[PDB]
Amino acid sequence: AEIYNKDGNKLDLYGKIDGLHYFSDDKDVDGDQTYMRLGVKGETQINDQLTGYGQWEYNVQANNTESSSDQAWTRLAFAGLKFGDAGSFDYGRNYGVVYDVTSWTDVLPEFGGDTYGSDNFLQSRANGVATYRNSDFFGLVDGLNFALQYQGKNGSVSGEGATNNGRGALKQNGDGFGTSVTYDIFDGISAGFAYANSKRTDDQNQLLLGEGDHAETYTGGLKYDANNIYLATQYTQTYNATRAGSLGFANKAQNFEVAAQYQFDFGLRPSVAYLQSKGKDLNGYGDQDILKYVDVGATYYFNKNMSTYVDYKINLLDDNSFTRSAGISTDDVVALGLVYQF
Amino acid sequence: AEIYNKDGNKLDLYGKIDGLHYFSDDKDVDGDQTYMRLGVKGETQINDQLTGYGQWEYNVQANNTESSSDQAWTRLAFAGLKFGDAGSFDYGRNYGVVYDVTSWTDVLPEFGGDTYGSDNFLQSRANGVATYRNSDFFGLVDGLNFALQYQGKNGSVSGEGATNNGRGALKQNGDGFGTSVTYDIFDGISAGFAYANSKRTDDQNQLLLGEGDHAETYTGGLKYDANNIYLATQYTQTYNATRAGSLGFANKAQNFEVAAQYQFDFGLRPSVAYLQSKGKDLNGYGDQDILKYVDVGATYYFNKNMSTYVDYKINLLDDNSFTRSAGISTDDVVALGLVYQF
Amino acid sequence: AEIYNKDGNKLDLYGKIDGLHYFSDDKDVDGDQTYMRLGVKGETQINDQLTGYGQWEYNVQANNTESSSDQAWTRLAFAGLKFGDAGSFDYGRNYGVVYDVTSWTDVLPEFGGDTYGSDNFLQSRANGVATYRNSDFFGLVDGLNFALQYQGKNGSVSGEGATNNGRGALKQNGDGFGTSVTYDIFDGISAGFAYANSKRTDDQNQLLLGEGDHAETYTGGLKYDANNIYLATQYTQTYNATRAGSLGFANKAQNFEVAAQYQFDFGLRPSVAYLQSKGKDLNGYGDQDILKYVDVGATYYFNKNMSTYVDYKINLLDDNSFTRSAGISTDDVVALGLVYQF
Ligand SMILES: CCCCCCCCCCCC
Ligand SMILES: CCCCCCCCCCCC
Ligand SMILES: CCCCCCCCCCCC
Ligand SMILES: CCCCCCCCCCCC
Ligand SMILES: CCCCCCCCCCCC
Ligand SMILES: CCCCCCCCCCCC
Ligand SMILES: CCCCCCCCCCCC
Ligand SMILES: CCCCCCCCCCCC
Repeated sequence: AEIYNKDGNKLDLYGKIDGLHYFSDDKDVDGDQTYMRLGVKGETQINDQLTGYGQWEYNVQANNTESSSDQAWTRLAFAGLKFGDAGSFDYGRNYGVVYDVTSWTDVLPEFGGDTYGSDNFLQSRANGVATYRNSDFFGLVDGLNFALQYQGKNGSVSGEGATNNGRGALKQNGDGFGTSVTYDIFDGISAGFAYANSKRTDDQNQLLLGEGDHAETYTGGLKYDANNIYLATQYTQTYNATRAGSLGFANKAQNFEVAAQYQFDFGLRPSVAYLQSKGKDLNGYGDQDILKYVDVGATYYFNKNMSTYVDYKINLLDDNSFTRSAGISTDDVVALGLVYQF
Repeated sequence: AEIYNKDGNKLDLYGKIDGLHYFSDDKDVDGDQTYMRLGVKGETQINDQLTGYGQWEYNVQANNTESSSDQAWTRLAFAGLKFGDAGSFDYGRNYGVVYDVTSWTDVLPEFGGDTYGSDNFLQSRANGVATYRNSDFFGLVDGLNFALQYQGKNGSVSGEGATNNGRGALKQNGDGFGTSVTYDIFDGISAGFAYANSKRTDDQNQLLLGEGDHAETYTGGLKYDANNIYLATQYTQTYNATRAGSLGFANKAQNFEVAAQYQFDFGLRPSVAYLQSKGKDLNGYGDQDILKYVDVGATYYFNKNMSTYVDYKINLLDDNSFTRSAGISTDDVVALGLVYQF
Repeated sequence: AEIYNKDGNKLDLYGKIDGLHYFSDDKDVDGDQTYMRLGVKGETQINDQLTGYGQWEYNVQANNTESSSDQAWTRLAFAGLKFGDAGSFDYGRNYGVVYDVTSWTDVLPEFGGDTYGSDNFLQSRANGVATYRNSDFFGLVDGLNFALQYQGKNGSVSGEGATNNGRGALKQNGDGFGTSVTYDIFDGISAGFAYANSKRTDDQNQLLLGEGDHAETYTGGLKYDANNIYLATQYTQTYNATRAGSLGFANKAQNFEVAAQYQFDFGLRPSVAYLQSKGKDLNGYGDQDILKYVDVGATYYFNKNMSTYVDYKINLLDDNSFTRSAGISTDDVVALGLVYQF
């Protein structure tokens, strides 16, 4: 909601209040899930070419008691400059360039978008990331955009890995970089490829699974969007990058996602999708499946401010020594929600 | 404060900044008490009959250091639909229907409203609560309203009680339901009754006091409001529902509250009230008093945005083995405050 | 940004999003430093003479993971009344009157302002502080202002020191008071003096260094501001008030700060400053330096909403047994930032 516009400067106070409930045999996901988001977006005019911006986004959980702890966190926070034609530059806590392509399939009612995690190198939201983007290849080629980003090291809490912003091994990282490229081929058809590479840290190599100096990703995608039809698919291959439960990293893995949906003029929007993550050579566990399920659900829009939804996750995983040790869930889940947004 | 209204949608950013100070011989309540609340309220027009809404409210303490922890929590968070005549429906973190009646006496300057607590079954604010309300009995009877709500189970943090939203025994609960009914008899005279009942959990029965399968409440109230006079009283009887300090639950107890106040045209609003909670059969402690005091204070309004107040709690409890073991306070308290609200 | 003004009441929603990065050999300060501030300011008209106000300010860090803890805190929170001529009165979490003078030198791009800390008696931000201020000596003398404040005791977490708002020894305090006086001599020349005195607590005297019943400060300052020139200096002498690393308090110490800067009409604002804190009689460590460095940097303004900066701290301290035991840093630091504010 735009709440201020005057003298070259403008503001946006936005967010949502989601009433969620989960139904599952898995006791650590079953129950109330209500939460809420709050955010701010700014834009200031400097010249006829230069223009500054900034954005912050917060997540506040509302399913526990008034005495509970660690209930809220920050998802995004950054500042940048926009140069009209030559592109844009920003820095802070933001999305890794890999998401530029993998977001094409992150469009389910509740689930989905989980063959990666956050603070997982440059695959999703991350700390201290400098980003440069260019739009229609300067004004020349239409619909051809690309980006280049660098991320500094986020070490341990003490010892030598250490950096002021210390976290645990599964969320650490060394210096790295990545780039993406997308193109609008013709009518509602787009294609894209993105690559990333970064240094691993000492603590990471002293973990149960995974061994290497570098962490890498190669990802390509395709998408169709027109005439109330949405069709998208993504494929990505990783080397010492995707987490294997709580045990460590997969030496090599292959991820695949597919989504399809239709938009009825009267509000209903049914959806069907499928996804899986397969790991190879897991230090004595051989070849295992890390994630695998079929999702079926639908969402109803009252208007651009209110909606309801139902989502149904059908788990295809088999209970075994691996899933048990890694802490990976194998049960089904059903979500039901009511949400208001401004 | 309404900060946005345009195209069928409207917003409210509200709250307050309270400068509080407590004077007491009880060392764990004596001292600075400054805090602040922030909230948001929305409303979107859908049809000539349908209309969606949402509300969030946060509490942020300001009496400790910039390095202290667990200083802020969420009080309310929910979304609903309003059907014009047929009523309304909402879900999330909200008030239990019992408060529909007991709030009649929760009108003191600082103290009062404490024969119950929060996250105490359906007596005050609680997690994951679905609520349906109907206004003038459809349009037919004027001033006759009622409500019906259901609350899902909020288990332990692990083991089998467990649910994703795990908390400790004194704040757990099983599936339950409750209803309330209020009626405007004539000139500034209202009456109301509310009943609730819910399942208890394993962990709750392994506590020092209290034993049972169900937790129940029966509450009735009366109120007079007109000609600058305010008179209200509430009576409620519980079974395995009211907490007995930190030891467990009272097998049966009786709660009573009375408040009276006058509003001078020039701003001053003096107040006098009295309340007590009496417990029966406390597993070897017999019959004891759980709470008991007389309150006298007054508040001054500069306008609808600023005010000052003083409150004086006169504790009638006697120091003994019970109050000592349960952790119940027996000293007096004096509050003094300055508050600004928007 | 003023987002509401109507019917005698007005609101301000303000803040900033700062993209920061530190470069240092000191591993506990090196790395990402991104954070963000959010605040609210209100003002309500009561009479032709009376007028109420309120302010809150929050700090939210954005350089760690979505699972990290203790990432946000409250800096200010208070309410007051303004009496037109006779002055003003407010209470809550606010600045100590000593800052009225020492702020004259707290104007560096990133560093500086550190010969004191927060929750350090009445030298910076503190809990439960009642403040009275008077402007032009009632309307009589122009540019001559003064203030008088009292701060209640902030004890320990338990035992007898205890108060509801319990914190650790280095941040405790007893009852105290302080006053300041400033005067505008002539053209862009001001001078000021401020004094404070408060009782120490038991826990504070059982610390490794420092011994006394009272904590005191005597501070005087001078400033020149005109024709794009800024010149300021501050001197203050303490008795059992300035912290000596993590070991305790200095029995007596002397602090000195100097800053100088020039404002080019086209946006650039270079700056040079120097500061040091010298401690005397440190229970067997003799006379030591507690802080000492030279700072050189500059900031560029795109407009009243966007800016960039670089800051360079040149540490003059020598590595020794003292600095090592107290936990005092001896390396250099370089900051680089991009910031948007509203
Ligand atoms: C058997 C019908 C029961 C009807 C109960 C109506 C409750 C109205 C309460 C009015 C209190 C003054
Ligand atoms: C006009 C006064 C109406 C008060 C209603 C009292 C109802 C008492 C019900 C007792 C049920 C046990
Ligand atoms: C549904 C209406 C029930 C009316 C019961 C009135 C009981 C009043 C008791 C007041 C106790 C302080
Ligand atoms: C006009 C007030 C009528 C009060 C009626 C009271 C009915 C019995 C209430 C019993 C409460 C324990
Ligand atoms: C005219 C005032 C009527 C007040 C009624 C109080 C009812 C108290 C009920 C106590 C039941 C044990
Ligand atoms: C208007 C005030 C009504 C007061 C009714 C007295 C009820 C006393 C209840 C005592 C419960 C043990
Ligand atoms: C409604 C307020 C009445 C206050 C009367 C106080 C009487 C104190 C009696 C104490 C008995 C233990
Ligand atoms: C206006 C006078 C109201 C009197 C109400 C008396 C209630 C006293 C309660 C004492 C319980 C022991």
